[PDB]
Amino acid sequence: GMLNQSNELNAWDRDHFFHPSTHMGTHARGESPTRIMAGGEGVTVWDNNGRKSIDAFAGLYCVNVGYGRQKIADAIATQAKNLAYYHAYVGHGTEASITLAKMIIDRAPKGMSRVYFGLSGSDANETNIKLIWYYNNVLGRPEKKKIISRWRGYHGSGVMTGSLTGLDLFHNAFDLPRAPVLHTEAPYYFRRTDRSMSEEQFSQHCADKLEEMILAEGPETIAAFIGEPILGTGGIVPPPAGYWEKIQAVLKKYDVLLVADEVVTGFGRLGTMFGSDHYGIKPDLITIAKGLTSAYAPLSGVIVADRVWQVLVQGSDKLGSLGHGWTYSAHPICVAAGVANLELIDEMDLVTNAGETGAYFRAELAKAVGGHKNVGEVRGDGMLAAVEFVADKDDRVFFDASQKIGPQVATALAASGVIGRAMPQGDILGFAPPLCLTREQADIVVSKTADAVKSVFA
Amino acid sequence: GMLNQSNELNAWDRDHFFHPSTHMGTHARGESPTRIMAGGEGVTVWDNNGRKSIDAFAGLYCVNVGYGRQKIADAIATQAKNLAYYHAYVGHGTEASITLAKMIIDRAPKGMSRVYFGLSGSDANETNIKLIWYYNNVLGRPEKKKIISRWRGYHGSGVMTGSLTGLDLFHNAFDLPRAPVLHTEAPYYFRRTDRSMSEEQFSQHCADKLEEMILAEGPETIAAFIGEPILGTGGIVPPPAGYWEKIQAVLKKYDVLLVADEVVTGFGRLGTMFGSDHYGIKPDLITIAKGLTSAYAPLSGVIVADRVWQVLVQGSDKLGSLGHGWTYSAHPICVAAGVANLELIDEMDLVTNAGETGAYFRAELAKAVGGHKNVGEVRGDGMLAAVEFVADKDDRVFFDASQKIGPQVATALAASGVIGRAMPQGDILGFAPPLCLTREQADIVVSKTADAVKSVFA
Repeated sequence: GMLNQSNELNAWDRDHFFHPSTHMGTHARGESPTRIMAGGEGVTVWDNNGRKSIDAFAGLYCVNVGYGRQKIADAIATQAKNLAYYHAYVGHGTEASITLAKMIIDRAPKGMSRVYFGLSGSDANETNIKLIWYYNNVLGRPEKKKIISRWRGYHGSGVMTGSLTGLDLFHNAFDLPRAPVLHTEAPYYFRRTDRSMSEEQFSQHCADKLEEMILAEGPETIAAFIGEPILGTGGIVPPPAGYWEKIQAVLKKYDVLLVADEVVTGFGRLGTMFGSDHYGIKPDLITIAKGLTSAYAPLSGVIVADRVWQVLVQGSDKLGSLGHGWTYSAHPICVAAGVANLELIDEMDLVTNAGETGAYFRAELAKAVGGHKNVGEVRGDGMLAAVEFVADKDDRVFFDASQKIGPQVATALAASGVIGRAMPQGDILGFAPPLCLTREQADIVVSKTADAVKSVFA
Repeated sequence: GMLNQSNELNAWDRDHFFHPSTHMGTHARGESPTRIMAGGEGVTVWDNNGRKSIDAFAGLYCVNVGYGRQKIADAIATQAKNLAYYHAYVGHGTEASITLAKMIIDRAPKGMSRVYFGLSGSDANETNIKLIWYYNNVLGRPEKKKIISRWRGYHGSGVMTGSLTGLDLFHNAFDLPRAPVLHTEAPYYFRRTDRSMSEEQFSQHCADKLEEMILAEGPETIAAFIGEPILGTGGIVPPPAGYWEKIQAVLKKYDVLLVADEVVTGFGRLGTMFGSDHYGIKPDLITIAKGLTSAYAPLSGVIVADRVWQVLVQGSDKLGSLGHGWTYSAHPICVAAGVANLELIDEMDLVTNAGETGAYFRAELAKAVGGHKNVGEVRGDGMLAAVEFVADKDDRVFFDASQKIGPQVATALAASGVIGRAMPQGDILGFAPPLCLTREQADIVVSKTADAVKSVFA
């Protein structure tokens, strides 16, 4: 390469590195390509050959302030030098973790009061499950334990959290989903069975199907419902009109807890600080990760509504100290990154930019490719957008999955210097740019996307 | 305090910080104390009041090179500046992650070939479960899925990983353990039912009970057995003579995979680089975390034996790209810390020191308190030690748990400037000092421990 130190990186990578979300065989045998990333600034990343790309996916919906922000790197460095680690067990902490909990609560919807820290969105949803079950056992409701998720939801990659996930990739050959997880309708207007339904009618159909599930299972057995405000990995799918209002009316009716999974939406991505506030969701638990630190250091959170919190306190008074902890819960360099990141989001006015430049980006994408014969839909909200491809628009005929149309378009786009993502379980090109994206950078992404679409379909 | 910036830290902590392994109510209401940690060097830590302590528990068995090692802090800082984050999905990586995978394999038992990175020991055991089930589905053995753990084992704090854990604190009110986890005998000679058994006879009894379980359940249904080489959180309990030899003979007989959970033992703690090598364990999967980075940044690993790996590759050739990933898998600042840490372990000759000064420490502790009327046992191996208290030694009468004798001794010790841990589910004072501990520092820990024992029991 140009920037590598070792001359052995390909051999070591292929011989010893078991990558997430990679084909083990093609990688090991040298059949699939690899990319060793070296640097970045703003919206630009580069590899160890020095090849540059505009990263219109911000890593994985996570490098929200953009790359190379030395304020956050310096915050990490300072904490790493002073005290990289001590535990947060039995009332131990650092100034950074205590300060961050306060900052998160200030930004969260009113009525939120406590934050429990982890390392990944998956562990935060794991914590949620334990809390939901603990809460119901404390209340003397041992049967109230089932958790309703949704098809195409993404909630993590563990055993229980992969069960919550509603995408087959995270289930097949892993013996998931496991009880007591259930899945209701995908909140996905474009793929509705009855095309005569308006958005609000489809939202009511989803609410009605949730109600039927709750009643069939026994409401006394349903503990919680989990949803992303807008689907991330399940296709960059904003909720249809009326959805959150109607779903919440059903949940309230049967005393079902609401978990808003804000791993993608937390801290500004939609042009509002929280996605729950953006869509009028009043949750009991909020999952956070990714944009909490702009991925500068790993960190997750569970934000707990005060009414749930008070029950947890009653539980501790009967049962004692909580049987839940991660060694690296509240890890000092990670919470330090979170403090710096949240200040930087405000200083750079990125919540405003995400909404305003996000709207511009989405409008421009619609103009550029929405008219194409093989573009079924351009959709999104804030700084999230997707282009979904179809074989026939009038009759909504999808391409056979074997054709890999989504991947073809993402590959063409990448070759032209722009990173977007071919989403799973469809032909969908997704975008989640850093929240600092300028209009001029948006224009480049849109132009190259039109070139990539034209190329694949001509 | 002396070192705090904000004058609001107590209020914020109690009002907003949901700590791991803490009583929610006492913490919230201001009834239990808190400690805000500020700094450290070597074996000494201090809080934001400037109060110093010798940390004879190295955080949580994890600050292995000791505190304030600027080599590792600088490595983190450099990576954070250059590229704090990019994903490792679809064959993406960094020089740091690729280099670390190679370094881990070099140090691991021969026959190990791949490493999958995570953030916590709990997520590494989660990955293990998914791999075990995937492996058996690929082999056409859909019924071969049960996982045998052990009472008093510690394997993490999730739903599935808390199920693997064999300590009640991680089960009660959380509806654990869940199928298909089973628990066999605690590998705990001091508490054997039949006191006439020698260590080797007790080891054979444990092997026989494992065999009976396997046969009762149906060997065709048992996928794996998981164990720490020496129990950490379950009481600092070395395996009895013959244990690992006899257990492995049973597992081999029924084609059961062996997972060595080395979250505590990995990277030198026993005076050997791996605990598996220390006790003659030949595992199929190795869990690592804690000492992998000396906790300077969060990081976990699953080390995969090449024979298991080859089956996984056959699976990818049939099923495609792996449906498993954490956003922060192979997080660049975390793998950078791991590279620096492993070099520092060698440079400071800490594997040697852990064995040699660990043996000295343990001998000195035995001389100082082993003769006390209320000390049932002083035990340990390498740089791990424990003192277990009893009400009557001859008749092995334990104190009532309500008396909190273990906590009393740990509290007295702390008041004298030394941090050890009152272990769960017993009266046991545990030690896991940094691997750089000197003989002179050992002497201080031993002396203060004798003072603390004498004080509680007089």
